[PDB]
Amino acid sequence: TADQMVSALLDAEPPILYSPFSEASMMGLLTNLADRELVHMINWAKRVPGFVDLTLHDQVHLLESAWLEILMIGLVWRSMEHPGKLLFAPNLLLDRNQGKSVEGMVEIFDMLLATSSRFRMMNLQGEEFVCLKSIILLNSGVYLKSLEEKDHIHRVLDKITDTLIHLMAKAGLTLQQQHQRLAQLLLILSHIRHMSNKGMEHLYSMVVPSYDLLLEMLDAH
Amino acid sequence: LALSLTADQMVSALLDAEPPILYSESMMGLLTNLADRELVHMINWAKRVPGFVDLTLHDQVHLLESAWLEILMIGLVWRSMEHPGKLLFAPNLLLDRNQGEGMVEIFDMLLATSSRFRMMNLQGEEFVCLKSIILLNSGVYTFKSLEEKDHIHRVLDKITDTLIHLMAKAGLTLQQQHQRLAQLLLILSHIRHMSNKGMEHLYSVPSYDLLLEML
Ligand SMILES: O=C(c1ccccc1)N1[C@H](c2ccc(OCCN3CCCCC3)cc2)c2ccc(O)cc2CC12CC2
Ligand SMILES: O=C(c1ccccc1)N1[C@H](c2ccc(OCCN3CCCCC3)cc2)c2ccc(O)cc2CC12CC2
Repeated sequence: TADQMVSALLDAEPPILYSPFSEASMMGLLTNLADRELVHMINWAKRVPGFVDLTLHDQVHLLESAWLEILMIGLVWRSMEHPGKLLFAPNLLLDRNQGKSVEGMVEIFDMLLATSSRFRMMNLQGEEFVCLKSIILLNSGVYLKSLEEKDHIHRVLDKITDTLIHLMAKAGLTLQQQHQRLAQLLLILSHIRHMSNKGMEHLYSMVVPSYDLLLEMLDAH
Repeated sequence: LALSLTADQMVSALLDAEPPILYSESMMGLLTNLADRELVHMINWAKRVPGFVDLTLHDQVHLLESAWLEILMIGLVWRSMEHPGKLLFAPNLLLDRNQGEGMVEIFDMLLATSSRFRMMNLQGEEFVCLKSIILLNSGVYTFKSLEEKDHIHRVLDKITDTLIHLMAKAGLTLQQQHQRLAQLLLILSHIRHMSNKGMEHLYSVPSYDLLLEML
């Protein structure tokens, strides 16, 4: 049910990781941190309900599409209550002037600040965050076995929608406010997809976990 | 002022605002020429979206800069819906996957979005609602300024109520309503992905002044 869905997602949540400050080592610090987050992200995805029911190959493809989005929404969430700053790590808090070093970095940095500000204006809750995060993992790459795979992903996404509505109903929101907030939340995902693509372009101008690399982390013994 | 229309009145204003289907006049000169001609009718459609002209001209242009490729794509996806395996760019330009460097990637994504619309039985009054959400939402995060974004979010909220009212009219349960709403808005995230990849593939853009003058 929605309550067991929330609890599983709240319990599957990964930990917050840590990184004279040097501007030149910034991209080094940020790369090392994201490489370590990827490991815990693999563990988190395996505990999202319905994810491991999928074949190993579609699990990789799903993670291949969403990994940057997921890193970004977690960054936006960690930065939600520090206006104007991104909290990459508790010991790595940056403002937009520190992003001016790399070319094309401050544009993505401003889009992440607008999203964190948008979460603030919405007063996003942690139970809603883990729901959106899980939706990113299942929806970003979903567009005979593949018919069965896709129908299962959409059934799980259906359960998460009902979970979102249930948290909104438990919060006392009206039925009209429930539809409106759900729409407001899922519309932010289009912008997160947008940032991930701009960030993907920015990473190639200097990088992506390979299929063979993601499969090793997913395929356990 | 425009936030006073009923859900039925909102549907009718969007249905009456739909642009015409244009015709094609080297396969890529025709796609560019087609897209340039569709852009003018898109501006006139955007002006008839309830609440759009209530924004300043500066913010109207910014919304159109962000959403124009998405709106052309969802319109193409809508036209190709009844044509499996092919995209209907124009009634005299019906292309297949084999007619498509970097083009078959985007072509496949459009074909998959069209097929997703088909098995969802996307309706016309639902489609016109999804197109107005793209126009208002695609640029609201990259902008008095706060009054404008409050207005955009108010109108976006009315379309949500409009979409839910259409699903309720059709006999869907409340649970089926939330699930269909979520399903449709999750496809917008993919259209945005195609527009991004399309923009990179085109780079491999209408100016502010041009959009302003067509307005
Ligand atoms: O610096 C930036 C940034 C911020 C603002 C504007 C432009 C860029 N980023 C950081 C990052 C760094 C490298 C990386 O790719 C590394 C290669 N690759 C090699 C092995 C496989 C996986 C990684 C991905 C993300 C990072 C770190 C932690 C975090 O929580 C989130 C992010 C987000 C982000 C994308 C926005
Ligand atoms: O060909 C393609 C295509 C299709 C499949 C795979 C790859 C590419 N496209 C066509 C197009 C062409 C040029 C253009 O940009 C032209 C510059 N021009 C643009 C504004 C003003 C000045 C610059 C935009 C869109 C087009 C036409 C009509 C339509 O309904 C939809 C589309 C869709 C689309 C993006 C997918």
